[PDB]
Amino acid sequence: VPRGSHMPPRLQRFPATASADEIFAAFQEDGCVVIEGFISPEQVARFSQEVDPAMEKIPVEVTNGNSNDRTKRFSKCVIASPTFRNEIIESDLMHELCDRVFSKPGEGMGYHFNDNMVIEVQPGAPAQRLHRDQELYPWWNSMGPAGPECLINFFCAVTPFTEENGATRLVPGSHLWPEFTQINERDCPQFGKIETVPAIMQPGDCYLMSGKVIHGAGHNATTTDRRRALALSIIRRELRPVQAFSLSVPMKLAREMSERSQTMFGFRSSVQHCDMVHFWGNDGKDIAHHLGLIS
Amino acid sequence: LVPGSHMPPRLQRFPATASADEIFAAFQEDGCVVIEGFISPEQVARFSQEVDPAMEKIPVEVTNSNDRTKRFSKCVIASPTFRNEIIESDLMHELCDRVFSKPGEGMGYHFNDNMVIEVQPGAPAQRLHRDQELYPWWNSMGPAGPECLINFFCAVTPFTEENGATRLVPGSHLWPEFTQINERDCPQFGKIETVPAIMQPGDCYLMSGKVIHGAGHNATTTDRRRALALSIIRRELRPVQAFSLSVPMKLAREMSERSQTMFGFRSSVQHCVDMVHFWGNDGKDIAHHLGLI
Ligand SMILES: C=C1[C@@]2(C)C[C@H]3[C@]4(C)CC[C@@H](O)C(C)(C)[C@H]4CC[C@]3(C)[C@]1(C(=O)OC)C(=O)[C@@](C)(O)C2=O
Ligand SMILES: C=C1[C@@]2(C)C[C@H]3[C@]4(C)CC[C@@H](O)C(C)(C)[C@H]4CC[C@]3(C)[C@]1(C(=O)OC)C(=O)[C@@](C)(O)C2=O
Ligand SMILES: O=C(O)CCC(=O)C(=O)O
Ligand SMILES: O=C(O)CCC(=O)C(=O)O
Ligand SMILES: [Fe+3]
Ligand SMILES: [Fe+3]
Repeated sequence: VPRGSHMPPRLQRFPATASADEIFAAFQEDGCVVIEGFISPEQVARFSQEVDPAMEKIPVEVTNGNSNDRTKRFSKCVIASPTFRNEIIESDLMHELCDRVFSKPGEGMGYHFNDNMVIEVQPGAPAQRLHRDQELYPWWNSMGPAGPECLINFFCAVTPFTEENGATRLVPGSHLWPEFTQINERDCPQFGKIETVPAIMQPGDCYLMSGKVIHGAGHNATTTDRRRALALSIIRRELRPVQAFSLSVPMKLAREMSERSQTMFGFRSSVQHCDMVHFWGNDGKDIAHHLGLIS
Repeated sequence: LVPGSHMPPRLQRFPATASADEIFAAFQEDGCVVIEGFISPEQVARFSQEVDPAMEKIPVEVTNSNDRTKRFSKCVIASPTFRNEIIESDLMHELCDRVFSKPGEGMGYHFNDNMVIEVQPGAPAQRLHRDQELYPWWNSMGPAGPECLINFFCAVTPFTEENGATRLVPGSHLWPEFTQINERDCPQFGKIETVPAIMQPGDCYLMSGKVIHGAGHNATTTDRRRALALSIIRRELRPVQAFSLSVPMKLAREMSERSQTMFGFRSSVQHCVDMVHFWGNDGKDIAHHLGLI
């Protein structure tokens, strides 16, 4: 920023080799932070090829205002992609960051997966409605910035992110506004005056975003760029996933998963303390016994 | 009644033939209400007999809210009366919708648990607690918070003050600050007047996640005090039981669609301009992949 200019909201950046407490401090202060090279170079390539057939079989709606107008969405990444199920979801850093946002000492893994979405904003797609992802859990806004974190997003780029192909518009620091509202002219005072920043990103980068950060896919201005992303939506264990992964992901794949990844997809329980109780358990036991996964 | 005797809080009681609006009005005022005859005596007695082998095989722990209390949750597997008729209580669904379901979204609730709770002779009293402490952030929203959880807590065997009927605190869903009930955080600690849910078999009380309560002390030598807790949460919250993974598909196929939704064999659509199936499969109902039409 040239001297005397207005400084736009800060969007720090870290290489995927940086410390967890470091990237977390940026997450805490600004609600978001980029992690360049979150997934390896060829890894993202091997992922993008693997889901390209499934993407290719998704028609595009040309409608209207909603978040599906010229935007393809696809969630069966575990089924359709070995690289994702074998490599990406086993990022030690990802878990290291989920432990800081969600887990409490002695209570095990405090988080699990909400969704695994590939989102490909088609050329000419209108800008997505501005929103907090925690609107998925409607009461959460009511708790304001003091509320605990329900949701974080590792929002990784598949094809590159530019200002023109509709990369995500971020509003850093909107996690600390004093009243969390929906973002429209009737409910949001600051509507029309919201300073957004685009998340310019190369394939394999990601931004870790809080469910409190206002954001949205921008308008894709191009004519050939299908702007593709991979969203790793991770929630606290007490919240329900939008994807019923433990009913769609075949048991064969769950047997190949780690313990922690079995916990992420609901093939394994976790114990909550208050008295104690396995959430998503089976009459006082881990659901994994009944599924043939303890041995 | 009593003789200038201090009068205890009133737990309102309605027969199961009362209008769901009259029971919901009581529930809103007090946070709890008794539904007499929520289940028929014939239904209760078949249920109790159908789970009873499973109850006998459960070792009593003697030493914590599991102290001399049996807790059994495979009600759907062990009991046809449960899955074929207790689950199909229309008054239960009337009341659940009035609490949880939003306009134009389908069912906004599902099952958290189906727990048989048999308080043994001599079992000590349970700590005072709100059931929404299961979702730890919920107390922070206070009494203006939305409902997260309700309990249809049914007497399977009689509930008496001696054998440990639940102690309830009506209107504790309206206190300005929702706190955990200990000496550090709860200013009223020790000073809280509870009342027991005196119930006959098949009766039940409907209770908010926001009401303070605990199982009473079982001061008898003979009464094993058996209850059935139908714990119902809203659709965005995680169940304590993984029913869709343990309940067999053969039993899912025989369920009504609203029962399939209760146990996670079927999705429900939430609206935010946008629409998403909660607990879905790549934009489609999970009931498709499961073969439930
Ligand atoms: C761990 C416990 C938790 C936190 C949650 C409950 C809870 C899921 C709360 C909601 C209810 O609708 C119902 C009946 C389904 C219970 C069953 C018993 C447990 C699982 C619990 C327990 O089993 O304690 C050894 C408790 O007794 C208790 C009361 O103290 C708790 O509040
Ligand atoms: C219905 C929608 C909901 C309500 C919820 C999200 C949500 C599950 C929220 C949490 C995120 O981590 C992520 C990326 C996984 C998305 C995926 C897209 C949808 C499912 C949604 C959508 O697909 O719109 C027809 C939207 O785009 C949106 C933003 O507008 C919504 O708020
Ligand atoms: O497509 C994008 O860039 C953002 C996706 C998103 O924010 C959502 O669907 O919740
Ligand atoms: O068994 C009772 O009467 C009380 C049980 C209860 O409130 C609980 O475990 O949450
Ligand atoms: Fe979003
Ligand atoms: Fe309770």
